[PDB]
Amino acid sequence: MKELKYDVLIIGGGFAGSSAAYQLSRRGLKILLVDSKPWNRIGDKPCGDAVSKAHFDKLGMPYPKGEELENKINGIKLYSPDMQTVWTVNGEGFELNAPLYNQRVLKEAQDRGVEIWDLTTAMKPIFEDGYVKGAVLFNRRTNEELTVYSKVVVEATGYSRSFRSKLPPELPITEDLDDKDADVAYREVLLTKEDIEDHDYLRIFFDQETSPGGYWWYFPKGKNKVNVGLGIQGGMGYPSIHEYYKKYLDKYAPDVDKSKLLVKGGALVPTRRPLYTMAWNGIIVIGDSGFTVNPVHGGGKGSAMISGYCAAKAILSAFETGDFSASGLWDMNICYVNEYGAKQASLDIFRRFLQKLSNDDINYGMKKKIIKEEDLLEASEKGDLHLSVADKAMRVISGLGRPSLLFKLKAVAESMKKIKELYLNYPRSPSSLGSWRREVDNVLTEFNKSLS
Ligand SMILES: Cc1cc2c(cc1C)N(C[C@H](O)[C@H](O)[C@H](O)COP(=O)(O)OP(=O)(O)OC[C@H]1O[C@@H](n3cnc4c(N)ncnc43)[C@H](O)[C@@H]1O)c1[nH]c(=O)[nH]c(=O)c1N2
Repeated sequence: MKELKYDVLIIGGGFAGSSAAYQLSRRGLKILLVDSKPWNRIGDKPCGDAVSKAHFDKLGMPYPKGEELENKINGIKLYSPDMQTVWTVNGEGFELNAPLYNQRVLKEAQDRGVEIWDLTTAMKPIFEDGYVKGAVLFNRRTNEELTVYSKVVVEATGYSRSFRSKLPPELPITEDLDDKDADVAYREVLLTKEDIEDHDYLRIFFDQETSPGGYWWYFPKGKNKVNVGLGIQGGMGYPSIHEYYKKYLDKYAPDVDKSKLLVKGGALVPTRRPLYTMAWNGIIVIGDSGFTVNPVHGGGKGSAMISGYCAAKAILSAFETGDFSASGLWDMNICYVNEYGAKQASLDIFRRFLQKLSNDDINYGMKKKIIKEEDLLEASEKGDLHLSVADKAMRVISGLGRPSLLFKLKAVAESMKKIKELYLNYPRSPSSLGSWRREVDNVLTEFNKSLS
């Protein structure tokens, strides 16, 4: 067959893949990006389309303008199980036309020198001499089966992880996803009969009965258009998520017009720490495939762009030394952990706590205000549950007369602090990965026992 040689091969054109191609362009590298979907359908994976504005500023990513921005978000309303307590969290964000913005990032990168092939599926990985040296692509637009050699393969195939799962199991980069370390989510976009009250505010509904292990959401894309859905923890035995959706839709969205359904669908969402290593010999993994999603609120489009940013930095550093080994691309792990990875690991522990709280615990926790707004987003933006804040919350929990998991809040905050420092002390060399990984597991396996 035909053989082509590129510097970098990016597999997947979503938020992770496109951001990687954007940050890498115009810097002396021959780059190729592929995606199984047609160009007009790239990035149409079922999503809440809600991304913080801060992610666009930090990474130097272009703001979503025009049709790419459906609605401006100024805050989030958090609802208690009994609907009696409603917390208000402020912060600027964007309700996106995800495919429209994702395609502009691609098009701009294409104008900067990056070659893009749509309707192209990475089938077989090229693994020779213990290194990832490219992939066998199938462009069904031209019905060609091309063999593309590359120094570094960027894996951004989404949650499906279709490429890196075909690599040898001896590679640490082939770490799989445990069923309980992920959530299944489903969403629909409908038009509303009445105008949406506070359409600049996202609504998030907490309920372990209507959405066990996750939550319901109500994301206005306009004055009369809303993204409504839910998410539940997988590997627990729960019935189909569509049953939960169909049963409790009217409770969280009675104003929707069910005859004006625009889109519908769902997908798997990783809710854990990132891959222990997101880079190995001739390969970097980013996005859902590298488990980049915030374990608490399930937002992984912002962190995907972060992983792509760190992928670009690591690759440029690799070519700067002529080293495409794991030790050469190791800045990918260092960059991402400091940027978002260390936060994930901490929230990974906090997630396991929140998923095991009853509705009575959540109702009590919100009404009695165990934590204020000043400390809440301080936890979901930095991953830090300060020991001073945990003490102030425990003094409130001490006024509870019934047995509850809430009484272990201080122990949780200490475990989060421990695993936080453990991730900030990420192994400098791949030779220390094995030892560090087993230490992390010991923290997690111990914490899982402490919740019983
Ligand atoms: C229902 C629901 C709701 C939400 C969310 C998820 C879900 C399922 N998320 C998470 C968010 O959708 C997700 O984490 C990001 O899109 C991750 O970006 P990726 O590009 O890695 O994924 P994505 O899945 O978009 O990337 C995969 C891409 O690669 C392509 N591909 C796959 N295999 C391939 C192969 N072998 N060869 C070539 N191409 C291949 C696919 O076709 C696709 O285009 C979210 N996030 C957030 O921050 N805010 C939110 O509000 C939500 N809400």
